[PDB]
Amino acid sequence: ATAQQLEYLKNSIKSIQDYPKPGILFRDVTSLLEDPKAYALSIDLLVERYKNAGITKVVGTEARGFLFGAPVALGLGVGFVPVRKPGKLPRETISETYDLEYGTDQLEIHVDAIKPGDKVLVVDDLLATGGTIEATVKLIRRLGGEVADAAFIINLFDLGGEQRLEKQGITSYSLVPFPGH
Amino acid sequence: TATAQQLEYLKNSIKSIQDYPKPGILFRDVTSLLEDPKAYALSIDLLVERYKNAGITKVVGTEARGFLFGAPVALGLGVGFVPVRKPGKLPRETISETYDLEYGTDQLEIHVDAIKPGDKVLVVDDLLATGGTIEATVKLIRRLGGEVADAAFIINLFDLGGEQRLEKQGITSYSLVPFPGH
Ligand SMILES: [Mg+2]
Repeated sequence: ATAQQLEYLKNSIKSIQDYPKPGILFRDVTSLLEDPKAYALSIDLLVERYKNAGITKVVGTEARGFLFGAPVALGLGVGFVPVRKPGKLPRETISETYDLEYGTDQLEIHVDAIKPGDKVLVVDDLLATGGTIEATVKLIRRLGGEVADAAFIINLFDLGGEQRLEKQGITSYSLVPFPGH
Repeated sequence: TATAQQLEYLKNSIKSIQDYPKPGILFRDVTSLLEDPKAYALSIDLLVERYKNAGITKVVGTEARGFLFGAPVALGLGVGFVPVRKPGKLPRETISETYDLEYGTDQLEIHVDAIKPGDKVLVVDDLLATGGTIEATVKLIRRLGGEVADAAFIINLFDLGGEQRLEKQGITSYSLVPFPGH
């Protein structure tokens, strides 16, 4: 990606001051979704980055993740595998629990969607704590899939998500870096 | 339009789960279509081709299946994508519409600035059942001044009356894979 393209993407994202609370800047990707060039550029750049990586499956967590993982899967010509909260996926699944501020939650994946030997690319809209991605990586590996890459539109470099994923052997690629918690 | 062979390939890419989520109903699982790169790409390409000359200016998809099918269609048409979401997810100003579910009601929201007078919208979703969420989505779009007369689906459970319900709103539904049953 060129300096000009990265600048275009950064400017396509709206930042909401003091939301959800004072001192925090909400990075709203819906403004990027609304803009034809910005959305297409974001997908095209991710596809270009992984076109020669031998990816056989793209995994995306519900829901905003779907907006980027699915188009990347189509661009790479590989199947898309959703990871969701319990109660949505209809076929056999395995689950992983992840931590939240005042509690925990779970993510599930179809057991038959990832086969031993698959090389997986995880795609999400924004990298913050990295908790959901950490759980997703564990799901993929429990099914024998290989995953060493995670791609994001936005990276909140202040929250330590990139380092957390590196502890799992994951290299993160992000298009737009933003500060703040 | 789609060839019989293409429609057949799409129909065969969808897994049917007997007696799920409860006995008597034959579920149609679109996730197996998502897993097949050929079926997924074909379905998106066909929807784009169907509406390429319809003057569409925005594609709306509800959380989260509508993301999976509506977003790629928006990209194929080269127009903006607008998400309709569950309550409290969208960060900017929104309007809401209530719709019925088996055990009650719920709401769908849309950003007020996402649709403007003059916009011609295409709604895309994975499956047409009762049509409740799409009916609510059409109301949201029109409250913002958008014009919507088209809804596209991967699957249409024609025995559930969704298509007729949407026709009462002036919506013409286009579906790739029709299936019988509840
Ligand atoms: Mg293609």
